[PDB]
Amino acid sequence: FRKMAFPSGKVEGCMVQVTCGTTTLNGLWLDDVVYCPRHVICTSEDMLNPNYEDLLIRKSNHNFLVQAGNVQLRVIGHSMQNCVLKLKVDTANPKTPKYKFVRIQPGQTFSVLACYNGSPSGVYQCAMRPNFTIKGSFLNGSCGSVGFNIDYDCVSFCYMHHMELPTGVHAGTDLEGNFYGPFVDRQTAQAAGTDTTITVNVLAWLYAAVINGDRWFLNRFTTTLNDFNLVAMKYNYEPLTQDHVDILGPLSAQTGIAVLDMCASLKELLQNGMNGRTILGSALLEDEFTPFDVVR
Amino acid sequence: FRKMAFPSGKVEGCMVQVTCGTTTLNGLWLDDVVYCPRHVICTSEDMLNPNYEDLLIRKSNHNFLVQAGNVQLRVIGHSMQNCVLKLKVDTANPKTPKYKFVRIQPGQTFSVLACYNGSPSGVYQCAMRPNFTIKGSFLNGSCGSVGFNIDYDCVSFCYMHHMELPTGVHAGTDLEGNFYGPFVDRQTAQAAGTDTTITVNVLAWLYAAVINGDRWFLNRFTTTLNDFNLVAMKYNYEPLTQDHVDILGPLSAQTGIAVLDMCASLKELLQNGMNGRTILGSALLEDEFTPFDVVR
Ligand SMILES: COc1cccc2[nH]c(C(=O)N[C@@H](CC(C)C)C(=O)N[C@@H](C[C@@H]3CCNC3=O)C(=O)COP(=O)(O)O)cc12
Repeated sequence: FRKMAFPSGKVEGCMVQVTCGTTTLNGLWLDDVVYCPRHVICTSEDMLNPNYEDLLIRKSNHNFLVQAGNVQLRVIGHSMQNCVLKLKVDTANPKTPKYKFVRIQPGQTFSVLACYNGSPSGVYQCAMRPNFTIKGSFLNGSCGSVGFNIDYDCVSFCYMHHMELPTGVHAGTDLEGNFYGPFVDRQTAQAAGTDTTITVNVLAWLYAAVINGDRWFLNRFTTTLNDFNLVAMKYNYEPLTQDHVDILGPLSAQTGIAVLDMCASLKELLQNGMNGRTILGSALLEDEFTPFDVVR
Repeated sequence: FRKMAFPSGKVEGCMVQVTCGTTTLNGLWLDDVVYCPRHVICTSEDMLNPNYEDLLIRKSNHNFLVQAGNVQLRVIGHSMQNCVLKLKVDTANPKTPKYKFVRIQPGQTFSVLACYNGSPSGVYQCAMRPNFTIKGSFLNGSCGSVGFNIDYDCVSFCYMHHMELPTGVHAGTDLEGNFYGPFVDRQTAQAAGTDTTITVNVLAWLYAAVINGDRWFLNRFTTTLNDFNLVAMKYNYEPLTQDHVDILGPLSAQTGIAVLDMCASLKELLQNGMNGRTILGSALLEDEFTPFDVVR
């Protein structure tokens, strides 16, 4: 069982480079608009406590340079929406896929196309953590890289990268410029809340282990949603809801293991440990596969 | 630190569907040739003891249905090269990237674009194991899916998927149709030899931990090369050769840690485990990043 990313071709054709002064980062070119982090309009100085409204009002179109490969795109208008800059350009991107902008919830997964200087470098799969950060791999120059899901030819864009927190995790916005998590686009140290484990995803991953012939952690027992949530709190696991249980029904139907029976399995792994044994080749309980991810 | 795949768009534009009789799998359309596994020509029986020369001479060009999306491609010739069938078609692929064919060695990494009926489904990064298998995720119609690296916009095709082994691992060929390892495109009692850890990759990843600000696993010991190998082989680690030591030279000079000093650390890590810690994001010693992967 491998973590898989979506094929990135539809998004690769949308990545451009945006430069404002000496600040450069990635942008998303869809039809005749380029989307990118508003903090591109900042110098290192403004970055400590910028006034974005003021910094933008004194910019004109000629302050933005947009490069799609070896072609300059002429900016003919500019606008801000929340923390995202919108540069209207000369030309419609002829490679624009069918797409929509969506906001995801913690525990959901998506693919990230990591880009540098407007050039796609790699793709990886990740999950939005309960504390709204991303455990990603982003270096300097990665801002404006996007996250996405694909459903039958339609790209659902859900994330644009803005910043790295001191603990090495990552923070960003949706494509309408709304931050995930209690973070602001400023050059300051900001700490994420204590992260927790995505319980419904661990259960999904145990179903995939059963589906793949690993059965040793199964037992005869059941637990209650109430008493599982008690052990959940103790080990910093997200509380399990009746909504989660209904989501795992298709895997409970497919394998004959009721969710609270699987919770009994998970309760014992949390206390007793793995006995040194292994599940899907993992020493830790994996929590970045959703139920949907497993059934596919 | 994430295991990143290469952006897959340049390969997505080459994936097609090949049907001969009742068997369908994936093909790779480059210029005016479609490459696919030769067992596309096998019927239900066939697979136990196929005589590919005799099965192929009975075929006409029109027995091969090739579909690139909704477009049917006209086959105008065919031949067999080792274990891959090469279908000459009417039309050069307009989306053909710069490419080459390479044969890789155990320990090398690459990306796989998993495909079903010629449509890309997911992309993941992996390594050729020392026993010449792949720990992949391949469902029923994934034969003909390919593995690749991308360097300076040139796609190096190194792997084509042919078989699944009873352990759940995968076997295939280079793009000249020669199998990796001792396997055959025949449904016999073949299993992979015992698998081992790629030692030079573990050491690269430890050097990557030092560069990302981790030093907790270092110690004050060194080791001779032979003593290191005598110990590591007791944990099913591949022997470390003088070539592997030379290869880690640049990472040694950068971090200031001599290669045999890192070997002493690895000996201690194998003896002790992690003691509830993680090195990058793993409670496991990771062996699917190369010295080349780490430098970037
Ligand atoms: C006091 O300050 C701090 C203290 C402690 C931790 C801190 N972290 C950040 C931060 O993350 N700052 C944003 C910019 C602000 C305006 C939101 C940033 O730097 N984002 C990067 C990607 C980053 C770079 C490395 N890995 C990434 O993910 C871009 O891509 C654009 O910047 P570049 O033009 O590439 O340098 C500031 C800070």
